[PDB]
Order: sequence, then C-alpha cells, then structure tokens
Amino acid sequence: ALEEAPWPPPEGAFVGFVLSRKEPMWADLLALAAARGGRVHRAPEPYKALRDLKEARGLLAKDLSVLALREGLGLPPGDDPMLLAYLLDPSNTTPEGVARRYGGEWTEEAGERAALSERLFANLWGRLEGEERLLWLYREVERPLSAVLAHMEATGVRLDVAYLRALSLEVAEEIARLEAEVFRLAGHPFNLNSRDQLERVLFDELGLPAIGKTEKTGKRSTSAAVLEALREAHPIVEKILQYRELTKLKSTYIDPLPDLIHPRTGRLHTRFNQTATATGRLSSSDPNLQNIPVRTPLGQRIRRAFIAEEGWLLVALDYSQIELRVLAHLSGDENLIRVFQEGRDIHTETASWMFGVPLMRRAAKTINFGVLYGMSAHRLSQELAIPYEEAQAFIERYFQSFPKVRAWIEKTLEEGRRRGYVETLFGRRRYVPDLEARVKSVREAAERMAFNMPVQGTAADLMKLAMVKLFPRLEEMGARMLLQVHDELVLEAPKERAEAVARLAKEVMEGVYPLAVPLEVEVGIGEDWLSAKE
DNA sequence: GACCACGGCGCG
DNA sequence: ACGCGCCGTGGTC
Ligand SMILES: Nc1nc2c(ncn2[C@H]2CC[C@@H](COP(=O)(O)OP(=O)(O)OP(=O)(O)O)O2)c(=O)[nH]1
Repeated sequence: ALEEAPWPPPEGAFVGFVLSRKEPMWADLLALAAARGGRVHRAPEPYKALRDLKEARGLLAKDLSVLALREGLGLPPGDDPMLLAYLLDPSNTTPEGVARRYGGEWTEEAGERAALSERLFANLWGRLEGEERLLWLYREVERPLSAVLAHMEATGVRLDVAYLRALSLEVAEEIARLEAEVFRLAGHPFNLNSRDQLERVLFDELGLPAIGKTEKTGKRSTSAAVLEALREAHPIVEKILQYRELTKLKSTYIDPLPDLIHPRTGRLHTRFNQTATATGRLSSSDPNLQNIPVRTPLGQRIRRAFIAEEGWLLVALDYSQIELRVLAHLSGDENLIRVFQEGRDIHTETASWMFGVPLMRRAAKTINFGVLYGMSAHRLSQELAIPYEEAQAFIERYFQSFPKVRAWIEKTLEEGRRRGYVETLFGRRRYVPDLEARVKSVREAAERMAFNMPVQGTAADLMKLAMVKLFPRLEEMGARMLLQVHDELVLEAPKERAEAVARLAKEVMEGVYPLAVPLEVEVGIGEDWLSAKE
C-alpha cells in the first residue's frame, strides 16, 4: 500500500479491479491494480495490463478470471480472502461485510481494493491457522473449485432461441384465454398479477374461505397451497393456478432467457457464487440456471431449449438420494445403511407401513424428503392429502424404524448449543446461535436450520470435491463442464467421446469419497437437457 | 432510473 | 408449526 509504484507488479501480488457491473461476462474492466511488498501498482490501461498477471489472487478472484477467459487469456484464480472468510463463518458472503469485519473498507478504487486484498488476506489467513480441517477445505476444494467454476461461467450453455421465441407466442395466447375466463367468473377485469387485487376478489367478492395469512403483513394468502385446498370450492381457482404456472414460467424463463445470449460466445452464461449460501452449497445468478423448470409439462418444454453444441452431446449426471445417504453415514443407522448396502430402494423399503416390497409408497418418498427439513404433521398431511393424525402416526413409525437418526439429530443439536455451531462431515461449520432462544418458534426454527446444515452441507462438499477431481479429467478428453445443480452435473462432450465421458464422470462421482454407504449416480446422454435425462 | 419489501414460486 | 434467486406488485427516492 501507500507507495505508488509503476506497473507491472512483482509476481504474486494481490489484484484489485473495478467492473462496470457485477457480471464478469458482461462487465467492462474499468480499473486494474496490484499490491505487494507494501506497494500499489495501478495499470495505465486495464485490459492491456491483464496480460501481465500470471494468476488472479484477491477479493473476487474468480470473477476477474472469468473476464480474463472471456478475452482469450488463460488467467487462473488463486487465493481469495472471501473464500477464507466464508470458511470461518458462512455468513461472510460480501466484501462489504468481510472488509469491515477484518480490518478494511470495500471501495470503488482498484488500488485500495488491491491493498484491502493484501491486508485482508494476511489477517484472515492467520485466523485459519490451527484450523486443519478448514485449511484442508480451502486448499483441496474451495481454492481449486474457484478455477473450475471460472471455466464453467466462461463456457456458458447453448440455448435454442428461436424455439423459445415461438414458445412465447403460444403461451401468450393460452395466458390470454385463462385471463378472459377468470375475468368472466370474477364478473370484471382486474390485475390478475396483483395478489392484493386477487385477494379482494377471491375472499370478499366471493364466498371463498381465507385459509391462511401472509407472514409479514398478515394479508389473506393466495399462495398455491391455499388455492389447492380451494380447487373444488370454485372453478375460478383452478384457472388461477393454471394462470400462475404459465405467467411464472413465461416472465421468469421463456422471455428473459433469449435476451441473455452473449454476442461473442452465442451462449448463455450464469454466475456460480461461491460465498453465497449458509450451508456450503453453490448458488447461481444472472441468470439463475439452478432453477430451470422441469416438474411440469410446460417446464419440460422450456428445458428442451438447453441443447448441446452441434457435433456435441449433453451428459447429465445425478446423485441419487445423496442427502439421505449422507444421513445414513452421519447418523450410523444400521437399518438405513443396510438399505443402501443392499442397493434396495429406500422409498419402497422404508415403505414399511406394513411390508413391501409396495402399495402406499411415495408417501415415504415425501417423508424421506421431509425428515431432512424437520417438517411436522401439518406440512405432511397437507402435501400427502390425508388426516392430520393419519400423518403424525406416520412420522413416528419412521423414528422407530430408524432410531439412530433421532439420536444424531439430538446429538448435533446438543453439540450446536455447546460450541455455538454445527459442521459437515468435512468440518465446514455454520454458526447458529438461536439454538438457545427463549421463544420456542424461534428456537425450533434455529434447530431445523441447525441439523439440516450438516446434511445439506456435506452433500455440497461431496459434489464440490467431485467437480474439482472431475474437471482435469474432462479437459484431457476435450470435454467441458457446463452446469451444476446441487446434486447433479451437466457436461458437454464430443459425440465420439460422449459415452466415454459419461462412464468416467459417473465413476469419478460415485467414488469421490467412500462412505458407510455407496454413492449412486444416474447418467444420461442427449441433444438437450431434458432428453439427457431418463 | 434505482433500490425496497413482500408474496409467491422455480429448483435441489 | 431446509437452502437459494427472480418475478411483478406496490412503494419510495
Ligand atoms: N432436496 C429436494 N429435492 C427435491 C424435492 N422435491 C423434488 N426434488 C427433486 C430432487 C431429486 C428428485 C427426486 O429424486 P428421488 O430421490 O425421489 O429419486 P427418483 O429417481 O425420483 O425416485 P422415484 O422416481 O422413485 O421418486 O426430485 C425437495 O423437496 N427437496
């Protein structure tokens, strides 16, 4: 810092850069700087100076690296103080917060940013000393991962624009039809997009019972859950739910996506955020490609839009019940571990209401998804369509079949209260203080956040590690990693190597880290994201 | 134009 | 009575 010294910087310096916007793929490089040995180096011309650097180290290294790859420059990201802070406390998600917290100030000048990166790393890195397990995550997962992610953000994914443009016109017509029908029943036109106007119409201008109310402002809710219960109580309801689906997918996916194709690449680029979640998961944004619809017919039509480059094929890899398996391993429950040991499908195997294996099943498929979150009979009976206590009775059979689960939940909650945090299999930790709150609702909310983190975070660790190990193997085969959706990966491979890439990636993922239970991966190849599954 | 809270909903 | 990001609305600055 302080002493201004001419560019270029000495090797191994901390970089501070300024972008016109957050998205590195769309951002103009306004300023570039570096700091080292107590010196500040401000580049005369940012874009040119980019060539000098050998690797990116400093706050938000990956982003600068992404922009570098955009310009043909092979500039890999390295140390990033944000990554260290994220490992100390996953609540450290922003440079504004991190700086303020560890001896600095997040500015709009590259030099002060570069200097902030230098001292911020010194301090933070010191706080990580002794934390063997965290250091291991930083070196063996986080740091290397930042590079893999940088290459995914720069590669982007191919989108069938004309297809979506056409789908938009068809959906527009169907929306108009539902709009006219709803207005007819309402006896008058209003903003069907306005849940406020909808509330008045539904519960006041109609004999419709208000089931629940909104959290913050306490209005009569018009959530899908509420409307579901009223689907028979009125024709207009079903038409409103259908209107909801269409408008949701049209305004969020169908319309905005085509307009996001990058001019240089001709592909769709998302940002994979590394210090965003409280559990250790990745997040996707601008645009979010981890929530592309798939569960409904209309959603699946949208998913077909994501296609492979010509001469290429999409390879889709999904872990199967990875969080359940993580639980089986974390808890040590034999009667569960031995369900994945025998390769026996849990949902039907845990369909032990009587004996499989084989009738009421899928009621367990929702119990298994449900135990991870700590859902009670209410969310259960409602989503399963059964009496309130024809749901409670269920949940208790579960803890009797799998006692070691309850024991683990109990275990970690106790651990959490004591030291103030919980952790994953690899020692990634999340601080959750409200475990000692005197208000039950608040405390029981903290508890759910608390015992879910180790499970969801461990699965995140496994996927991350699997990506770090899988990446180099893909480069050697001229294949590329496109997207990650928490428990699934999407690769793009040349048709010829497609099947080879598929088999390899599968094994890299199944053996990423052996547990007291085998990890199972489903693999699919196709010209589009949808067909690449099944 | 920007950013906001909110209700709502897409995905794992 | 889990984890995210984005939409339109309604609203402010
Ligand atoms: N984490 C999470 N994932 C969900 C939820 N609802 C749906 N999904 C996604 C995750 C994977 C997929 C369900 O995968 P399963 O583990 O049921 O495996 P499957 O192939 O669907 O088996 P089956 O067809 O027998 O249900 O749907 C949810 O509430 N939480």
